[PDB]
Amino acid sequence: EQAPGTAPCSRGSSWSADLDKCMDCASCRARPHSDFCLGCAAAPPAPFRLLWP
Repeated sequence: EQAPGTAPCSRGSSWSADLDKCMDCASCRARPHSDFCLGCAAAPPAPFRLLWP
């Protein structure tokens, strides 16, 4: 129960099937090791068509 953060899925966040549990996105900005990260990463949104980096 007690943990530095971890909220009950509120505003954004991402679900996790690996262990059936929700988890915010404030714990995967460098260390990719969680199912909930797959939902947050990969940029959910997208431009109109495409851009030229």
